[PDB]
Amino acid sequence: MKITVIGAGNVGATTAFRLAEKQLARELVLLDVVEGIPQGKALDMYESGPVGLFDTKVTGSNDYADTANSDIVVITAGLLLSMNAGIVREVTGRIMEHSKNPIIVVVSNPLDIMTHVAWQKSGLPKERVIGMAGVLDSARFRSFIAMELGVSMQDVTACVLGGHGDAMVPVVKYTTVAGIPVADLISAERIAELVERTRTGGAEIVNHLKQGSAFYSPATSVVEMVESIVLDRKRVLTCAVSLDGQYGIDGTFVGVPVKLGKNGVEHIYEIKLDQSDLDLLQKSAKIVDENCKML
Amino acid sequence: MKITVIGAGNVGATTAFRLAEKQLARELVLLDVVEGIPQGKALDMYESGPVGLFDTKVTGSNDYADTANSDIVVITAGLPRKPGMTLSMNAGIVREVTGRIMEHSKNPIIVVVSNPLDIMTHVAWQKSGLPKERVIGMAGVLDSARFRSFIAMELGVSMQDVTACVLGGHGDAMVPVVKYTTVAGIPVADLISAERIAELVERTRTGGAEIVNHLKQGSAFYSPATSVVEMVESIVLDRKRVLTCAVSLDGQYGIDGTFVGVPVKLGKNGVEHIYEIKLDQSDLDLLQKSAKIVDENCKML
Amino acid sequence: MKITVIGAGNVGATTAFRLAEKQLARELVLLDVVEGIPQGKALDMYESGPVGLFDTKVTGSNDYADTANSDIVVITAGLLLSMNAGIVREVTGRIMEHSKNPIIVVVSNPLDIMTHVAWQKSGLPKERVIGMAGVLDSARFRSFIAMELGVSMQDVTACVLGGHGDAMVPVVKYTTVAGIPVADLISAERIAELVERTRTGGAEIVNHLKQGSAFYSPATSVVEMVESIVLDRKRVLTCAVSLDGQYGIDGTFVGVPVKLGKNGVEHIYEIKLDQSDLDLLQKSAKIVDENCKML
Amino acid sequence: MKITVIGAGNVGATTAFRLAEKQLARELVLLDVVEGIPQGKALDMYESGPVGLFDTKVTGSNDYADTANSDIVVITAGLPRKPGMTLSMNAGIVREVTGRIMEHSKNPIIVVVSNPLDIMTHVAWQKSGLPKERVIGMAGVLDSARFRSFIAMELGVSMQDVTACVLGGHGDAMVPVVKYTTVAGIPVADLISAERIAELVERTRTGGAEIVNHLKQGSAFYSPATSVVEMVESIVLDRKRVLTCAVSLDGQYGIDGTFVGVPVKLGKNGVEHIYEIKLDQSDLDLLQKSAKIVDENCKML
Ligand SMILES: NC(=O)c1ccc[n+]([C@@H]2O[C@H](COP(=O)([O-])OP(=O)(O)OC[C@H]3O[C@@H](n4cnc5c(N)ncnc54)[C@H](O)[C@@H]3O)[C@@H](O)[C@H]2O)c1
Ligand SMILES: NC(=O)c1ccc[n+]([C@@H]2O[C@H](COP(=O)([O-])OP(=O)(O)OC[C@H]3O[C@@H](n4cnc5c(N)ncnc54)[C@H](O)[C@@H]3O)[C@@H](O)[C@H]2O)c1
Ligand SMILES: NC(=O)c1ccc[n+]([C@@H]2O[C@H](COP(=O)([O-])OP(=O)(O)OC[C@H]3O[C@@H](n4cnc5c(N)ncnc54)[C@H](O)[C@@H]3O)[C@@H](O)[C@H]2O)c1
Ligand SMILES: NC(=O)c1ccc[n+]([C@@H]2O[C@H](COP(=O)([O-])OP(=O)(O)OC[C@H]3O[C@@H](n4cnc5c(N)ncnc54)[C@H](O)[C@@H]3O)[C@@H](O)[C@H]2O)c1
Repeated sequence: MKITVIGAGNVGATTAFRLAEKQLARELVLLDVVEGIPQGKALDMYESGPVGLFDTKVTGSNDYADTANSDIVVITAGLLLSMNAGIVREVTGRIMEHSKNPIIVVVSNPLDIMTHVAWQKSGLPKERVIGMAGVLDSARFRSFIAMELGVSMQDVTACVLGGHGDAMVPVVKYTTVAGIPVADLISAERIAELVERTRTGGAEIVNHLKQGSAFYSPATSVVEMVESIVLDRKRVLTCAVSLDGQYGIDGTFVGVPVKLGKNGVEHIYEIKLDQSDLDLLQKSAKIVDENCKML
Repeated sequence: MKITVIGAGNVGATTAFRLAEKQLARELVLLDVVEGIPQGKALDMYESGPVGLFDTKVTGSNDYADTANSDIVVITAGLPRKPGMTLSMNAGIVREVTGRIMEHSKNPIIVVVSNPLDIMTHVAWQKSGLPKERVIGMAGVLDSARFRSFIAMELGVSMQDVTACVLGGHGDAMVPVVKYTTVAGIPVADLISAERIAELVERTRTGGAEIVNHLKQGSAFYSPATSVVEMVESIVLDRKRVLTCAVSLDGQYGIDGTFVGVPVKLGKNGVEHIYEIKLDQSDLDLLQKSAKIVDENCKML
Repeated sequence: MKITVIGAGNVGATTAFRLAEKQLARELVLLDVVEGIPQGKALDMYESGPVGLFDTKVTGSNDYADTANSDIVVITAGLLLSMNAGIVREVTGRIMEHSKNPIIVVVSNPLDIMTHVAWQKSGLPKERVIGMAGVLDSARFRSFIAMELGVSMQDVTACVLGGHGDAMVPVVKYTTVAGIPVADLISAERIAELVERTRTGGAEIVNHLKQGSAFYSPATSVVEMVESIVLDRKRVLTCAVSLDGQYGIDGTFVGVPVKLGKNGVEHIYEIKLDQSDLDLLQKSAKIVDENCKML
Repeated sequence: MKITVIGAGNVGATTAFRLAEKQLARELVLLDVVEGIPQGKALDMYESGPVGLFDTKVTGSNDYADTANSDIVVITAGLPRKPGMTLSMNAGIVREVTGRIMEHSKNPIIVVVSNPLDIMTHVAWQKSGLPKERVIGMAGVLDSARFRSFIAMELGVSMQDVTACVLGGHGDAMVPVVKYTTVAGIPVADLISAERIAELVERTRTGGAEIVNHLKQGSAFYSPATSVVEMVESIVLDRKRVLTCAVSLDGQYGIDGTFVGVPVKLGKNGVEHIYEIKLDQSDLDLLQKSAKIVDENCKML
């Protein structure tokens, strides 16, 4: 098992470190454009092995040749829509030169589009390319409900399809505390607020740090997904994937419940959404598929 | 944090070992009536510390003075069962044990595991003289675990993403709420036929017996030990987790005094909140019938 | 990764469970001769998955056909020397019918001989077959030193070659607390005692339980070894392996420091022992190689 | 168990996150001088709890009253360094911080991380007014970690099996004892040429600078955070671990009063024992020279 995390900033570095200590890979390559930074961070991570008790071979590089034969590739490269799309497209192209069949997990925003960009570029089947967002939105939502109710975050479940912001589709219907519907524990008034805080959760962090975005939750989320693939856990998580009919959408990437296994997306769940939500999901997908045209 | 586990059998020991490795306690005492067994299992466990990387001081004893001033006590003392069985004996055991520990620990949190659970928990609570918040029994978590593992098998999904609501107690007293059973929030009724769900609900119902018939000379202990610890960890780490445990109600679900398996918030103060969820008439009905049967025996004792 | 643990008694069951929760395998097969027991224990373990958060597919069986294509096989079968040798030889033969190239880790006593029996039977190269004992003896010794000094067991190191009992070769020279020689922390008087307690450590447990042997420490030890192989950790642990010259011994299995990787024994370390110890190791190996003749 | 971490930077935050996930504390406070950063990093961390499965209450603050009654305090406040550097400033920072926390916590265990370590630890201890057992600094563990990772690379063995003894402090004050450096007990001198060992001893010596030159805008934090936590975990779980930490000697190694990096037994009472190992004249010599230099500055302050 050889994993490559493109991008050595907070997100990709926090991600690689977690992936290193969890030992989900024998070889882990942290690659970035800036000289030095990737090499120093990967070394700092490696020298952590004797105390954290992991033996993952973590190396930082600038040469894609060091990412040859990677099984999984995490793309966190980013710095507009036309710019990043180019960054993502180029990166995908460079890795596809040294790896003929990996699973690509995208973490760049706009997620859905960036994921599409990468996919259509790699030439890999829609099963081998996915994006991360739902796990993260779900996580923020779950933590808000926890703070509200004074319960453990492990017992809170939150079904969140779609993308970030106005494109987010939180299914309050499939959201619970130990199976007990949130609707029976929290007023709709407050639930509406917690749903709002979730839509603008990334920004809430940014408004705090001023510089850059959030990276702990985002990194932890990406790993949960990678872990499922590596350990063939068959976990069901809301990821961005290319639909092929479900939800009355075809071709365009959307955030829907999926089963992640050694072969990536092993199943797309078409849950029962009510018109409202099902509409927002289709509009949002139209807007997205729109942009994927210019590109 | 000192944790005492009465009973060095399959459940008690497996539980103790798990507690040791997880390092939830600084001092872990494994006491039993039969001499030798707790000491040997305790040593075998401790000698595991260098490879499992934990330093919990696990001590096996036959003397209750060693349990003095405990924060949490796990009671697993009692005879299991053979293929063909289904309280007179354990009632006395559990009571003797409880009164025995209370001499050395005046304010612990007791977690009862001994069967018949609901009733054995009442016996301990009754004998301890501790407020009902400090005494609870383990059952729901295990029942839920089995239901989840089955659904996972059926759908081929991770057991982590399956949620199962199960209240009441074991056997016909088991009230599994398919309504609050899901796969990543998605209702199981939307993924598995009702006909097949009832069977899985059946397997769950007779889950313990399925293990007993296989083992033939005893019952299950791995899942039971894992479940007990999930509960203790919540208390130790004050995680405020919501788990189905056997506790003494005070009106919720239309039941008073008797111990029932309901969703509760578990913290360092024990039962910090009892959740009275929404159940249809048929479920409240069973839950209350069961509750009366249990309430029957308890008084008969 | 598919692992099979032969023997469903305390040792093999405690082992399989630990292997299940650590997720070192996708498929884990617990096989035994007695009907029912393996099926019940493996099920009890599996139903533990939702609370212990692992998804290892653990199944109990009586049909070796269910152990087909196993990568690693842990043999804990046992119930005299001629008896067990037959048990081990038969088991090895049955698995070799459904798996052409696994790594075999033996846990039956007498270890060295039982390991040889299995090896010469499987027909596999000496790299694919090893036995467990040193890790366990080291572990008991390490814990005694810890109890004596009032320090953590993680920081105690103990080099132990040879086998159990009189065949045990504890190198007090290579035994330390954070690198600090035990000889500088504990009197030779007491060290002699702690070394004695180690030689008879298995029996100390048995004298307590009356029925059967110890199984927690023995199981934890076996896993450490298996973990190293599965995760290609390249750990250095004293295991029983077929030497090929080192220590002035050839062919006969001995407990020596080795590097365990995805290919099993990747290196045998010939440390510098003083005559005394080096002698006890050769005598012990002669006695062993003696018995491996009758068989 | 309440743990305060002063400094929400790369080391402070990475450390806090690790502490949160490991659940070693119920309440974890991340305080900094710059407003916003600790709050944001704290939230980002907490929002990680549902996927990382931990419930530690991580709160980011700018107010010291939030650190009140802390059991353990980790000081990482201070300016790092850029390629080309090697105390005047941090001395004031560390002292201000220490006197600030002591107003709200009257008996914590302070773990200093701010450079120059040996000296910054003296500054805190001096200002806290706490017995020398309650104040220690982190350095040895990190130095040892780097040496181990190098040997592992060189021999192709697990880093878990490599043991490295390193005393003193960073730089020329670093006293790595090749004599007590091994691979599964086997002396490294028996596995690696002396010539190559000295180089690895060199890399270790300038390890931090190697990271600094790569990063260019800051220093290392992953290994440093991992090392600090290894120490805190020992205290929290009273594991009595033996780690090389910077502490105030009282004669051992022929050094009095000054802080030196020596092997110590770490428990809930802090430094529970200082180990005076056997060193040859040359090593005792450096250790003492370094110690005097450090003892020099401290008084100059
Ligand atoms: N999926 C989500 O919901 C989510 C959450 C958080 C952040 N993000 C996004 O993830 C990205 C990384 O966030 P961060 O906080 O780690 O940022 P960052 O700026 O610290 O790190 C990104 C790193 O990528 C490098 N980079 C840029 N272009 C590159 C290229 N072509 N090849 C290789 N490296 C390149 C930069 O130089 C930089 O060091 C951002 O685009 C951000 O918007 C997404
Ligand atoms: N709540 C559940 O879901 C659940 C699951 C499994 C087992 N159980 C119950 O837990 C109990 C233990 O199961 P087990 O498999 O560990 O059994 P076991 O027979 O292996 O062990 C029970 C131990 O209790 C000891 N014991 C008996 N009387 C005692 C007394 N007065 N004081 C101290 N120790 C005493 C025995 O000597 C024995 O070692 C049984 O009552 C069983 O039915 C409940
Ligand atoms: N390596 C060590 O240092 C070490 C430590 C402890 C125990 N051991 C040895 O390990 C073995 C297991 O110990 P245990 O405590 O688990 O014992 P146990 O008797 O509880 O379990 C062994 C199981 O193997 C089964 N068995 C016997 N022959 C078999 C065959 N041909 N095929 C399949 N299953 C068979 C039995 O029926 C039994 O259920 C013993 O031989 C013991 O002496 C070695
Ligand atoms: N002991 C070791 O082995 C070791 C390893 C790495 C770093 N360090 C040292 O640790 C310190 C922090 O390193 P870093 O990488 O986290 O740096 P950093 O610059 O990322 O973070 C330091 C944080 O301290 C805060 N700060 C400054 N003055 C403060 C005051 N008076 N009160 C409260 N907060 C204040 C800053 O605002 C900043 O967020 C440095 O002094 C560095 O040299 C020691």
